Amino acid sequence: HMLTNLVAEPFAKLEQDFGGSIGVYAMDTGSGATVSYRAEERFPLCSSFKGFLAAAVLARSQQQAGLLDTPIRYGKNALVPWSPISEKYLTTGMTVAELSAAAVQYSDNAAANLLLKELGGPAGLTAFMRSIGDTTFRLDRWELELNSAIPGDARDTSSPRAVTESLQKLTLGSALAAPQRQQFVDWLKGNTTGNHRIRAAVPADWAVGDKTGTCGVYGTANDYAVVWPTGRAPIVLAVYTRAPNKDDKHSEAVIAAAARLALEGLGVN
Ligand SMILES: O=c1cc(CP(=O)(O)O)c2ccc(Br)cc2n1/C=C\Cc1ccccc1
Repeated sequence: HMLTNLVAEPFAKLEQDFGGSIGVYAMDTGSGATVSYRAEERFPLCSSFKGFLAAAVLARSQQQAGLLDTPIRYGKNALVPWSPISEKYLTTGMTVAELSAAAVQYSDNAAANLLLKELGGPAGLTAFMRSIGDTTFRLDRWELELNSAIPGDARDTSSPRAVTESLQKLTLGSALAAPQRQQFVDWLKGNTTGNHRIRAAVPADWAVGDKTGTCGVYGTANDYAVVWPTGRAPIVLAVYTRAPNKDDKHSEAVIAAAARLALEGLGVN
């Protein structure tokens, strides 16, 4: 049940047309069948760390009474670019749960930096990932510096396989308690930034939760998702891209096309 050869040639053609590298790992949680293409290479996380950030906050809420309801107040100076929720509550503040929702569902950069600070920074999120058995994931920096996406730089990277493996543990496995797991799933389900990526490859009658990342350089963008096809076990997948030149543009269509190939590889309709 290594079904990559069904789609290995098509993946090569897609990345050749893209002009960069495409990394995919897709897992059929029923059979354990998998599709791998560059699944062990490091790709820049960009915003995609925010989903894991939200899961780490949910993990801490299992042990720390009232953490989700804590009001957080922040100054104008916290409002880095692409903070579309936290800019509307500057004068009021937001709860930890609302920052978590905004980080997942709007990719809110201020909200992400505020939650990172609650966990003790990039090392604290890295420590949470180590605790669920993820030895690949590393966050090194804050928003926006983590977006540099420098070729060969392992800072602020993971692998498609490690991302998929961790996403499965947190959404479908036992890394979170049942209520926290369902909150994590509900946050990803309600994401607004991913309609042109993995969701574009999935029929309307299937449930999907995703988290996007877009670095804005080096044709670097991504998406991961848990897909619930009707009448079959859920699919977990990660689609990451990078390109050699700083000027190179990311492509949402390439991410959708890659997700389509992964689902075709797993034999899902
Ligand atoms: O930090 C982010 C977050 C998003 C949303 P996503 O990651 O979940 O897809 C984003 C989307 C498209 C692009 Br192009 C860059 C993005 N960036 C990085 C830069 C954002 C920015 C905006 C203005 C000026 C400088 C940087």
